Amino acid sequence: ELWRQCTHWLIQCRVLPPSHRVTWEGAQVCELAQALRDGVLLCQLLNNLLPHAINLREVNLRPQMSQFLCLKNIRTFLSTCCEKFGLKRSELFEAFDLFDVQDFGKVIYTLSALSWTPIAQNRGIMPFYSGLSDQIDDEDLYDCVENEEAEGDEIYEDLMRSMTEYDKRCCCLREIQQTEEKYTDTLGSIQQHFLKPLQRFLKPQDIEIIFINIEDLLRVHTHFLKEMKEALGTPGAANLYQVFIKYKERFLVYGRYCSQVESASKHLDRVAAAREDVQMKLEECSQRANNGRFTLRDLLMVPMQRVLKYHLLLQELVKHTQEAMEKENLRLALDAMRDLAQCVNEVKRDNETLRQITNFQLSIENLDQSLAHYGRPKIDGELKITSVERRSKMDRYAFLLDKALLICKRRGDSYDLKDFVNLHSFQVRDDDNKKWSHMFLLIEDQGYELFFKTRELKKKWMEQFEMAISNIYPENATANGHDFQMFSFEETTSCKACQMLLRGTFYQGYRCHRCRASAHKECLGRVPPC
Ligand SMILES: [Zn+2]
Ligand SMILES: [Zn+2]
Repeated sequence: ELWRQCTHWLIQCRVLPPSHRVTWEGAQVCELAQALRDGVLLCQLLNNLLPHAINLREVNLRPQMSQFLCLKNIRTFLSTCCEKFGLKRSELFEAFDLFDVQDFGKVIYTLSALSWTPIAQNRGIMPFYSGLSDQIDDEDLYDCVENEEAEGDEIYEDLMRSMTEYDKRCCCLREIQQTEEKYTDTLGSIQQHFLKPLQRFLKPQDIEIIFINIEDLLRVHTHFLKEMKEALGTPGAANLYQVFIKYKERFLVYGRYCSQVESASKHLDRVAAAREDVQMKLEECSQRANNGRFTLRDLLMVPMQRVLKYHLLLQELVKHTQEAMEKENLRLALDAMRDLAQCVNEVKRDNETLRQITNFQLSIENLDQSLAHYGRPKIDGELKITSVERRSKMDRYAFLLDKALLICKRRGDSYDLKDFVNLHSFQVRDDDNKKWSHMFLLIEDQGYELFFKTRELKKKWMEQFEMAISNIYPENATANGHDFQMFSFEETTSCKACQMLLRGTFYQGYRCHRCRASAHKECLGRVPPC
């Protein structure tokens, strides 16, 4: 069979893990299409053939809760698929031929075409339905995809590159001191050769973005390193677990950094095209500072990576510290540097969420409010509604967010907002497998029925509606006289119950407008009375 040929080829292209369900005796065609319908493997495929065909910031790496994000991946695929691979528009399928399996036959043709490209074969790899929509009705899946932080992870490992179980431990203690010395003077190189020299050329609105950050990082580490060095020089080196813990809250600036970086850096890149006197000098600063091995972009990615490495270094120092009192202490600093890394990962996720939201906002016409105010996307896709003014099933597109349902009519790539629904006032009420009969009710208890193609779709939406509503009105929200509501804190915040940090940059938790308290959703009832 020809889809079996595709499979094999996709495996040869390192796109499909050779242990995946379309590999097993019995594998249906539908299992292949299931694995391609979010355009992710397809996007990776192109990159495995033409390195850098598609920049990852253009790929929606985990789009399964979103028809919108899957479609954008497939369009990115098809589009670079003709613009960078030769293929003619009569040789590449149309999005829904894939995402709604309206003609998977033509998707397989496109790949075969790809396999015969002067590029596929230029690489050693040999070239090569109706009932689909029904059959259809994944940690494994993305094993072969570049995860989002690999680009930076190599810049970092390049920059840092250089028995018994005491030589093993000491070997680790030297990795910690050396990478730190090297990290610390790297920040210094960025200031001295970049941020200072550049200050003059650029408005304090073009550079002011990066400098306050880098400079604060240089000061913290410059000091960090002094105290790291001392605790190491002293016999044994047991004061070390204390340096890490002492500096944890100081290191929370990495949140602000790993939050503003990606934008001042895209801004730097815009002032690239928009000037010659600039583009020409960030080759100088480069050439001068390190002799052209690293651009300023390259270096701005380094702090995001460095902060994520501390728990890893300590994790290994801990494997080789046999002493009982030693271990339980290093595991304290390890606890602190792992939390640090978890906070930064929270900032990375909210960064991404905000990109998706901006994405929806640019494709939604007749929308007069900022989507960010309505919490985070839960799921978006095609359903059928009737309200109390219609009865004939109206086909509509919906975006669900924590605080709102956007009912819309899709017009190609643009979505017209026909009915914003403020979910503060609504509640979910449930009610033979006939395709499109699976409905539950969305009712205000002082005032729509939603139909889903399949039982599983309905379950997946109803589940999201419940999480959304639970976020609006969590348990104990009104407990002890409080009035807790979702809230995006601007400044680093801790909870008035678990005393630990609210994580992220965007709807980190809840706030009682009355006592000013802040809490995690779970910590809510443990919060001292209003
Ligand atoms: Zn808390
Ligand atoms: Zn209160």
